[PDB]
Amino acid sequence: MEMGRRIHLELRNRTPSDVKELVLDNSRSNEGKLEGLTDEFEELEFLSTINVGLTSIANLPKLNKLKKLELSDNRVSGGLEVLAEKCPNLTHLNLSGNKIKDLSTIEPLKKLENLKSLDLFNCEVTNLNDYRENVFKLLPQLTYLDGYD
Repeated sequence: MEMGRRIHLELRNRTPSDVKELVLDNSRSNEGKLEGLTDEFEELEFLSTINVGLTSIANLPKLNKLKKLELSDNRVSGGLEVLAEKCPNLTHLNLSGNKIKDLSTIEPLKKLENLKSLDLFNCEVTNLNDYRENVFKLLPQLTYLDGYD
């Protein structure tokens, strides 16, 4: 089923500004981009869009209260600078299973000042000699990476 309709189903007639949690796993993104998420979700704290065929997060809306973002099992490969811009208060980010290939692409996350916890399981960057040391060098504000420390 389609992400927009999924959003409508999940909401069950609550107005978007009342919602603190949204799970869209296994719905279909509009050809790889988020559909139907808008900046009216001003109270949204946890957003899950696992396995929705995402290619890009370029069209994330302003979500000032967003704390935990689940993007597991998609094909996102860049444009992570949007995160610091659109959801600055993020503390938990899951990018597992995505096409995150190197340090250069996760660098824009140093602007996420409150990032506490990051997952990159099964990502290609995970193959790096001293992968854990490099990521902690890069993002000195992080405490947890792939569940550990």
